[PDB]
Amino acid sequence: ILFKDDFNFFDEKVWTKETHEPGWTNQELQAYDAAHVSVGKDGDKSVLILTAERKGNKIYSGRINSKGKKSFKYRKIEASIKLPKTNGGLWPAFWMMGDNDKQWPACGEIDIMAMGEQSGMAGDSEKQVNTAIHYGPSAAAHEQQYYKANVANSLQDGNYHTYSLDWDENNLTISIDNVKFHTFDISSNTYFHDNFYILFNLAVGGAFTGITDINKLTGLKDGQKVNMYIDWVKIL
Amino acid sequence: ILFKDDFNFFDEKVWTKETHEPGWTNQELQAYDAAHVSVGKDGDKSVLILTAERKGNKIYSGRINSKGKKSFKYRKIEASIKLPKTNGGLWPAFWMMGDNDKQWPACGEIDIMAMGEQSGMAGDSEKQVNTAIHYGPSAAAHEQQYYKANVANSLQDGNYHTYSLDWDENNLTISIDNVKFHTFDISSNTYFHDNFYILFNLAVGGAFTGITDINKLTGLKDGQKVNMYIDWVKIL
Repeated sequence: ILFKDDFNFFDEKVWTKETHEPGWTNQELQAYDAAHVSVGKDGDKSVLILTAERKGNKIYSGRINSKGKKSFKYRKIEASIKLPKTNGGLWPAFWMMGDNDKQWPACGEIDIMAMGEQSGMAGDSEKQVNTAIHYGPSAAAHEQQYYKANVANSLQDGNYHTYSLDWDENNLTISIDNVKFHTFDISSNTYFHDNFYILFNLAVGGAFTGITDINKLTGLKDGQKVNMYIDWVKIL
Repeated sequence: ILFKDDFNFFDEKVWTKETHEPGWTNQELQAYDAAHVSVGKDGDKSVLILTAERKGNKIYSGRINSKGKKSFKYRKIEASIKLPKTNGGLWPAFWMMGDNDKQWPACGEIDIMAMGEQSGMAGDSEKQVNTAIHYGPSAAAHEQQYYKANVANSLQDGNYHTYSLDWDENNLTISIDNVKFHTFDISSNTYFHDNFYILFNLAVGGAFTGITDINKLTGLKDGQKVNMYIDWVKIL
C-alpha cells in the first residue's frame, strides 16, 4: 500500500467536503453541504458516510475530493463501497479528475463506477454499472467514452463490494469484486498520463438518471435519508 | 470492390423497406413506411432518399436493411451521406447488425455513425457524432460501448460526407471524410466475427435525442418534410 484511508476519522489533510447549490452540475437536484459528509459506524466498521436527504422539496447530499492533497499516476486504486438502492434517481459515483488547474473536461475524468443511469430503470437498476472517461480541451470540445453492463448479482444488496482501477501507460482497467469489468485504451490519449485526485459523491437526479424535476423524484421521499458508505480506499 | 450500390434504382434483391408503428424502438416518434423511402435525383446525383414528414401530430420516415440479402465480414464499408440539420430531434444513422436470427443485442450491432444526440443540443449538433457497439446474450444482459465527439466542420452543411468502417479480427475503426474518428477493440468480443448486414434510417425523437414527446419536438414542424440522402454504399 502506497496509501490507505480506513475512515476512522475525516482526514482534512487528504479530503475536502464540497458545498454547491442545487443544479451546479448535470441538472442535479441536490445541494452539496458539509453536514451530509460524516465518518461513523456501520456495525463493526468505521466508514465514510455520504447522506442524501429530502426536506420538503429541498435535497441535500455529500461530495468529497482529494484535489491538492492526495493524487497519483499509474497505480491501482481500490475502494470498498456499500451502495443504496438507486431506482428513482440516486446517482452514486467513485471517480477521478486531473490534479491541475484545467477546467473539466480538460483536466481529464475517470468515472470508475457509477450507478443509477436512466436506461437501468428495461434492465435492472441494482445491477447496471457505468464506467467512462471524459476529456477534450473545453466543454464545447468534450469527448467521452462509455461502457455500460449488468453484473451477475445486485451491488445494492446491503453488502460492501470492491471497485478497482488498474492504471498504466496503455490501459485503464476497471474491476468489480476483483473480476475485470472493462478496459479503456489510453496508449495515445494525452489526458491520462499525469496525477489524478479522487472523488466520491451521492448525486440525486440529474441528466444521467433522467430525473431533473423534483416532482419526478421517486427514490427519496420527504424526510428520508439514504446513505452511501465507503469502508476504505487504498492505492497500491 | 466486393459490392457497390450507386442507388440508380431501389434494388429489392439487396434492400428491404421497413414498416413499423410509432414507438417500436427507443421511444421513437416516427412510424416507418415504404412511402418514405425513395430513389431520386439530388442535382445530377441519383441517391437513396429517406424522408421524415409531419402531418398533424403523426410522424413518418424511412428505414431500410439488407438482412438476408447482402452481408459481409472483415471488409471496409463506406457510404456517402448528406444529412439534414438534426437540431430538435432528428436521429439519422448508418449501422449494421449480425445477419442471423438472434434477437438484438445478441445479433450484435455496429453504429458506424449517428447524429442527433441529446448533449449535442452545450455541444454543436452539426458536428457531434456518436459511434457505438451493442452486444450480449439478451436484452437483460445488454452491453454497450460508445464514443461521442465533434469532427472539425459541419456534417449538416448541404454536402455529402464519406462514413467508413474498417473491420478486422482486432479492430472496428470509424472514419469521417478519411479522418480516423474512433477504434473499438473487438479482439475478445465474440459478437463481431460473423456476417453483418447494413441499415440506414432517419428516426425522429427517441431516448438518444432526449425528445420522446411530440410537444418537445422542434426539428420537424407540422407540414415539414426533411430528407437524408445516400449517394452510394460500397464494400471493398
